Amino acid sequence: MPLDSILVDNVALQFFMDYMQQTGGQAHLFFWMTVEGYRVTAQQQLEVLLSRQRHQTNQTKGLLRAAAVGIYEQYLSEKASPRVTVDDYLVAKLADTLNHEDPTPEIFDDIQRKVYELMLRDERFYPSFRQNALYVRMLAELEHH
Ligand SMILES: [Cl-]
Ligand SMILES: [Cl-]
Ligand SMILES: [Cl-]
Ligand SMILES: [Cl-]
Repeated sequence: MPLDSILVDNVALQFFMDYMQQTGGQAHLFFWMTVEGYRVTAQQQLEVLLSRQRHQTNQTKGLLRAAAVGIYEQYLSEKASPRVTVDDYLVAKLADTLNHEDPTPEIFDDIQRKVYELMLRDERFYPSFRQNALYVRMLAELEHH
């Protein structure tokens, strides 16, 4: 069962999360999931502010900014626990954008793609997860169909 599907099935995802915790990748996966949540929230909350011209937008904007900043500080920030590592200029670009511009849903998308790539084919994530007992156990929930 492939990573594309693992990440989006909450039964199967648990096994992968466990594996990542054990191998100390958990950070990447969390980052990814947070970004996935974040984007959708931004789209929901900012598409409301278009059809809300016919009124506390500030509340929304500040929340999204906070969320963005939180994501940065937890995961991409230099001074950060595990800290997902990717093309340093992408992170720097993101930081620049944050430091003088209202955030969009997509600010994270470039970094998120790289992180997904890492999770897919870095020998220490998915490819050795599929070589682990946890994978086998997960595929034990064919019994959940
Ligand atoms: Cl489990
Ligand atoms: Cl968390
Ligand atoms: Cl910042
Ligand atoms: Cl972008």
